[PDB]
Amino acid sequence: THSHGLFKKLGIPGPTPLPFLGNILSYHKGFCMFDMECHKKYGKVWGFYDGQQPVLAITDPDMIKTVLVKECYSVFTNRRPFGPVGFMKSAISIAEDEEWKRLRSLLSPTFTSGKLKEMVPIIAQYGDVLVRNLRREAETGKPVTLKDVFGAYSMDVITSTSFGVNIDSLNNPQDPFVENTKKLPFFLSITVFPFLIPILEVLNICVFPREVTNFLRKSVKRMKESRLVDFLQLMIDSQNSHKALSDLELVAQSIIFIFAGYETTSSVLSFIMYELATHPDVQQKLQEEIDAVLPNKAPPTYDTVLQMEYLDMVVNETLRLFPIAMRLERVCKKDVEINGMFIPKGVVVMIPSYALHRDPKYWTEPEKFLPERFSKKNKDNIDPYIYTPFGSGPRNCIGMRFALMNMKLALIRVLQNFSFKPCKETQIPLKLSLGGLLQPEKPVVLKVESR
Ligand code: HEM
Ligand SMILES: CC(C)(C)OC(=O)N[C@H](CN[C@H](Cc1ccccc1)C(=O)NCc1cccnc1)Cc1ccccc1
Repeated sequence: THSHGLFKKLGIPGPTPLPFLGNILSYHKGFCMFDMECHKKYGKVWGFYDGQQPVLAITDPDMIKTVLVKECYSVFTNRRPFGPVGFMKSAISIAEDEEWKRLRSLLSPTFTSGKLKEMVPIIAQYGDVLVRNLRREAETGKPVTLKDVFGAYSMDVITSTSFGVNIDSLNNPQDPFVENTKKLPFFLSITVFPFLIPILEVLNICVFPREVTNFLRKSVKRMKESRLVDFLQLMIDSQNSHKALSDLELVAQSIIFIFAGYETTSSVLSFIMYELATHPDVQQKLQEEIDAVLPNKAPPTYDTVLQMEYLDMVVNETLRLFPIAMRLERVCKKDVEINGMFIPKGVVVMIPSYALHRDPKYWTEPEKFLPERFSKKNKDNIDPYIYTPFGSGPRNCIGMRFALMNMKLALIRVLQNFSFKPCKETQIPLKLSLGGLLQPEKPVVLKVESR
């Protein structure tokens, strides 16, 4: 401090920072709107200050491939530290440098195409629970709240795919497991006072409600010492060139997988049905493709799901409009030059996916939901360093292939059985949380009718 001079020195444009806040007052309309403005105001690069912390935004595809891929192990290894985390410092999304490189290795074979193929029968069963739970609301010509029935499904898939537990969390009861995973303004006060993190690190306040973490540390070792197909097993099978996964490190990845697979898989299926509700020709065209591949509502399989090319298109286009990570970020750990531009040590480099996904300069009619931009005809003209819903490089979304599968096995089973109609209480056009998450302002609600 006052570091507020640093992009004025390097000759890089940007909104002027108020002392101690940087430009965080500019986050009132949301991260996403701030980015699209600074994109149009300033060009290919710009910078702003979260409190005292310099963030340099980059939009050049080569410069992005340099950062995410070429210069990753060397310069851009870690993301921006947030806290207090406590024992979750050992989670993979959060660890740094060699403790991350190690965790990546030990957890990479779990996410293989081969491992995921053996998960398909387990992920199939809870699509059925999803249909009956949906039917009891479809036979009752009353509108349905999507994040609930999709959250109950998203939840049903995680506990089973990561620990073996088997519930119908929607109805089936206060089963000992549904409630600690329930408790999945403070995170703004970190940005002006990041010097208060180590304060909170010595005070063992956990952003993870300390209790939940106490429930699963013991619940993991209950399962650990009972058995002695799922994530906890493929992890336990690994700890039998790197020191092996400890017992609290394993609990912490189990947690990272529960966070990951829950409100992401749930919120995306929301955004996709909304798109499918308010665009009923795409709904029918997909319903057709599903019935040609799986006649008579034939149960989907691994291979049949990678077969549906329109299903992939609807998914990708929905994610282009709703890249639920909004931004990608890496901390620059050395003085470096990349594609002819100096970036000093400590800067946080940021890629505004949601800006790029909705940039007219690459996307014709970007606000329109148009799945044909991913036709095998047109899918080739898409710069993979513009469309980046799962990141890129060695730090990208490790769960990429599984989420895509899990979400697609949800849609197939549901669009075989129901058609989805707008209700008078549907928010149209849907509006994004002015807040800090990519979710709908008003929850997505729609009419469900049985085919
Ligand atoms: C629609 C679903 C999902 C989307 C869009 C998504 C997206 C992302 C993105 C953008 C990143 C950051 C990539 C980067 O930093 O360049 C990420 C990281 C990560 N994701 Fe996903 N994710 C999804 C679901 C999941 C699921 C189901 C898991 C299951 C375990 C998962 C596990 C992770 C982990 C562990 C990381 C941190 C990677 C690391 O630090 O090495 N994600 N995800
Ligand atoms: C803005 C601040 C700093 C306050 O929120 C974050 O801490 N960040 C987000 C979520 N963090 C979680 C871990 C987490 C989340 C909330 C509370 C406590 C612990 C993560 O790592 N979940 C794996 C996962 C997530 C989403 C897609 N796929 C996999 C978003 C994010 C983006 C990219 C990678 C990781 C996380």
